This record gives sequence, C-alpha cells and structure tokens, in this order.
Amino acid sequence: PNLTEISKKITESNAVVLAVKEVETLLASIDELATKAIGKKIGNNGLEANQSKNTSLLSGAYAISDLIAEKLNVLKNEELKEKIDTAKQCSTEFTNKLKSEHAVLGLDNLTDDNAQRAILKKHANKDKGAAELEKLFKAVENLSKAAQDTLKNAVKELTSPIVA
Amino acid sequence: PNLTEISKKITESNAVVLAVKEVETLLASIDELATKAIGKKIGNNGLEANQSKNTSLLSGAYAISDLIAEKLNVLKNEELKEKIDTAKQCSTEFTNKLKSEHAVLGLDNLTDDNAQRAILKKHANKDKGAAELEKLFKAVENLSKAAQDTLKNAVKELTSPIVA
Repeated sequence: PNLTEISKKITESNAVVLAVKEVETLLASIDELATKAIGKKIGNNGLEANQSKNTSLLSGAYAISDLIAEKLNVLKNEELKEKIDTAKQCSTEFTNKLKSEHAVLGLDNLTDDNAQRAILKKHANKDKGAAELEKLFKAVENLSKAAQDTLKNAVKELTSPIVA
Repeated sequence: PNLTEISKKITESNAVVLAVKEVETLLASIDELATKAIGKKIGNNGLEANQSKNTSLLSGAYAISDLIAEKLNVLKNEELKEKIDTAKQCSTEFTNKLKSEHAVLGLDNLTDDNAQRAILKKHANKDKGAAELEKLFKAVENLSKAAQDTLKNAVKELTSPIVA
C-alpha cells in the first residue's frame, strides 16, 4: 500500500495528536488547580482549607493560559486550520477575560468564589473566565477529536487495500 | 510484514507515548508556575510583581503533583516497568518533600525564595522540593525517551523486510 509510505502520514498526523494533547493536558492542569487547589493550603496530610487567598493561585492559571496561547500560536495544519483558529481565539478571549478582571484576581485576599468564577468550569457563576475557559475547553476538545480520528485513518488504512 | 499487524504494535506503543507526554506536560505546567507565576499577580497588562504571597500558588503545584502521582500509579507496561517505577518513586518523594515542608509552603506570606526552593528546578537552593522535582523531571524524561524510541521501531519496521 503506497510502499507503506503511510509512515509519513502516521508520523505526521501523530505529531499533531501529540501537540494537541499537550494543550489538552495544560487545560487539565488549570482545571486541577481549579477543582483541587482553590481555597487550599499545603498541609501535613496534603491539601487542606485556607480560604480567601487565591491570588498567586490565579497567577498560575494565567501563566498556564499564556503557555497555552503560545502552543496554539505555533500549531500549524491546513486541514485543521479551522478548529485550530477557533481554539486559538478562545485561548485569547479566556486570557483576556482574566486580564480585564485583574482588579479582583490580582488583589491579595482573592476569595474562593471569585477564583472559581475565573477557572472552575462547572461553577454556578462563570463571569470572570470560567465561561471563556469552558469554550477554550470545548474548542481544544474538537481540535483533538479531529486530529485523533485523522491518525486512526493513517493507521487503519494500513490493513486495507491500496488506493480504492 | 506480519500482515502489517504492526498496527497493534503502533497503536499500543503509542498509547504509552501519549500517557507519558501527559505526565510530561503536567511537569512542564508546574515549571511554568515556577518560572512565570511565583511572586506575581494578574495585572492589566498580564502578570506583574506581587512578592511574598505564593501560598495558594504552592497549593497548585502540590495539586498537580498529586495528579502526576495518579497518572504514574496507573501507567502499566512490562518492558518499561523499570523506568516507570523510578519515576513513580520520584513522584512520591517530590510530593512527600513538599508535604513535610508544609509549615512554610502552607503559611500565607510564602516568600518567592521559599517557593522557588520548592518548585524552581534551577534555583540555587533546592531544599524544599526543587531537588526532588528535578529528579522527577529526569525520571519522566527517560521514561519518555524509552517509549518514544519504542514507537519509532513499530513505525520504521514498517518500511523494512519481514522477520530478519
């Protein structure tokens, strides 16, 4: 089958899957910060309660959001360009929302509720980033599905006839 | 070549590469927190100075370290078991070091220097986690190389004769 030169199709469609997972995992880390570290402090047993001091925690989410923008800014693939752009745009709006809410997410005694309105996707109130975060989550999700299936083709069209 | 059933060898040796990258990216996020968010606050322009308030930031690193342990705890592969175990062990010691230093990393006005001694690998002083973090970094790095090369085999042995 094409001298099985499907390798190039498999190695490259893979570098995409890899690149996107990275962005995926970075979102998952922000979500871990959100669901596990908000209003918490490092305790002798592990994490425990410490409310209204999520300022630096928020700076961490922002940082990871910047790294996320960087990654997408460099993700290049013609057939996927679409899904990549929307993801990139969501990335921007999410980072931009946090920024505009700097007067609160940047103030020292940041309360948990306010933090969650910024980085906790399932929070009842999402008027400080969560909403945008959510969309960034979905965008990357579809960008992922789109690339993962592409990979499966190059791999599965290995145990199929040549041409059609 | 083995009815090109190398697919199974490629799809599986890939699920390993994927799983490990995830763990890799999680370390990279902790490092981003370390090199970009310590002693910072979300500002109208982006991140800016705000020293001695890295408590919640540290809770985030701890959280991501817990998620990291979880991932490795579930990473299973016979031929790699070795490199996986050492990584898992480094994971434990790193998380355990942060925990034992809870009296400082869990106190509200955590100074930047103290934070960096915990999660900044290149810091001059690494007596609060950095040292362990570093090792966790190297362990996963080798676990990665080991799996990535494995993948290349299953892919490259696609454009090579059957058997030997």
